[PDB]
Amino acid sequence: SGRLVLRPWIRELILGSETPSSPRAGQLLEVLQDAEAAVAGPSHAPDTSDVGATLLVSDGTHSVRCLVTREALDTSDWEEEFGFRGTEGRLLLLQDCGVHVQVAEGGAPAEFYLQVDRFSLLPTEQPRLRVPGCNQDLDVQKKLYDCLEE
Repeated sequence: SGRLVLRPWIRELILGSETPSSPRAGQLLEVLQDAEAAVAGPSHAPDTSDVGATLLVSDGTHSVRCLVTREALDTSDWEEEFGFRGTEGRLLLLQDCGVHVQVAEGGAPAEFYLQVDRFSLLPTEQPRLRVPGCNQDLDVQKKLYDCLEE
């Protein structure tokens, strides 16, 4: 019956000259930092509900680190348990995001990353394919260094 494919978008978005207008579908490769739900009231248990989620997201061609803002998380309505672990391989729609620059810090070189302010989780689950990071791309690398020089 054929298959419905998603267009790669990461490399083109970064190299493009404008902030994203339309939503972008991607696969969740890995949870680098999961999030905890905000629990009301004082408790000796640690509260980390002011930190977002950090995800590694693939578009079939490249991966990118995504910071899922606390704003995106708290407004969202969750079917299963709050947070992302257990959803590796699922399709993920980034409805509101932006390309940001992270300067070198704590041993890690500068890179482009995404900040996600609104997302939805699609039901589609799929095999996870090893894929180069978008920052390993020569054109991206060149633009990173242009960006840093400002």
